[PDB]
Amino acid sequence: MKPPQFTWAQWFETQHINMTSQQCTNAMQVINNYQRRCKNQNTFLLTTFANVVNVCGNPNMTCPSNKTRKNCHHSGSQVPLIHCNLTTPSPQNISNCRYAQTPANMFYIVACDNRDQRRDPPQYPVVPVHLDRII
Ligand SMILES: Nc1ncnc2c1ncn2[C@@H]1O[C@H](COP(=O)(O)O)[C@@H](OP(=O)(O)O)[C@H]1O
Repeated sequence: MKPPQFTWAQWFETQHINMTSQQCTNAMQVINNYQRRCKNQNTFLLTTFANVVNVCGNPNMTCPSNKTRKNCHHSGSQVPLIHCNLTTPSPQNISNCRYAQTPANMFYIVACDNRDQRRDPPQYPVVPVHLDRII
């Protein structure tokens, strides 16, 4: 469930890397305005896109969320992150949704795949496409 204009990697960046505001309520409006619904929970990793791509270079492991998937990778190091949790839902007016922010330092497991041949930049052949877990 991502808008059509984004590749999975670009959506991953929009959802878990580019926190447009350190405040969850404002940061979430971007995600919410794009997916036409106020996401209940969402984690922003306080790290760089380049850092996550390199974690994609770590050993493949089974995805905690999906036992049938082997495209996940463990960060190896803990990173600061912000977890946004929906506090005030408005299915009729998304921009009105309010969130809480919960700071933490944890590991992350990301699923990575080959880039979108047509739309993802050639600079990164392998890109994160999903944030499986924060441990
Ligand atoms: N092992 C895996 N490899 C690639 N994509 C996966 C995956 N496990 C789950 N996904 C999906 O990739 C998308 C990434 O979003 P998130 O980072 O929010 O999970 C989600 O789908 P939808 O966005 O189609 O629901 C998610 O469910």
